[PDB]
Amino acid sequence: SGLVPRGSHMQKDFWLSEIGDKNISLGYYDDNVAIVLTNKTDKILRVYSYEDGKIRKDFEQKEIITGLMGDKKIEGDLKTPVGFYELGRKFNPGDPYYGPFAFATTYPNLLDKVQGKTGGGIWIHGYPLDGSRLDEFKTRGCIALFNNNLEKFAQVVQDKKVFVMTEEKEKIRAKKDQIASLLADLFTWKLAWTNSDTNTYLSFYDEQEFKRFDKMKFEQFASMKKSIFSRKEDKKIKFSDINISPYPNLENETMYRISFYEDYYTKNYQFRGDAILYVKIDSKGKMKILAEQ
Repeated sequence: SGLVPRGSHMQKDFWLSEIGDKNISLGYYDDNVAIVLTNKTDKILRVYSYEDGKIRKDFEQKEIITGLMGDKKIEGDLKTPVGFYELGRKFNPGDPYYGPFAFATTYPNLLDKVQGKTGGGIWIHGYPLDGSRLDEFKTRGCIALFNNNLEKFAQVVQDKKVFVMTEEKEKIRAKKDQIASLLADLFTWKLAWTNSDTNTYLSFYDEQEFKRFDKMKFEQFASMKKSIFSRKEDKKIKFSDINISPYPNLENETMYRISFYEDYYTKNYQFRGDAILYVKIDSKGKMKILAEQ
């Protein structure tokens, strides 16, 4: 219903209507964003601008140099990470090996961290100013663009909210039905949290794989939440600025990142800040949280 009755946000049909005819193939965003899409097999990096569901290709370079194939696990495996990240601002690393400037991705992200991954320093940068050769072993997992393309890259990403989407081989795209059901699940989860409905709340977490820190056990989490939720205090929780993105992976899972602003009120405790769920869609089409900020 276009009147948006109470509970609409928990309804897949509402989100399908809201997405409408938007191109959500690289995500469904509440902000204008840019998406740096790299495919490690094709050696193509593109930047797409997303404005209210209109996609425009603003940058493309073929024959890029990425790091090694396979998803990054540790510092020094030289792999370029697969997944969904963000891009920081142009900076000067102070080393001409990286070309004229560089841009830092956010590897390791929370999901990486709770999975016990290590490493860092996954940047997009250029080629050594001495003209020496690069190859997939020399970038240490970074992505190298031609130095004569970097000014245009810098211009396209400047002053924007910029995400990093790195595929291994398969072309990964979001689907309208998946985004809509994930958003329905997101607000169903919010309702369980609001109502301190512990069993429903916990059912949105992957009992097998969800972790808040390396090697956490799920009962440590469930037991803590059962205790906390037994207080049944009145809660008011608001989600906003929702940016939901397909999450390439090599686990044969359908994964998404759901980033949103969280605004939480109780009488004695309030917080607000940037939140993130890293989730899979399980075999039944249900959201299963793998990592939560």
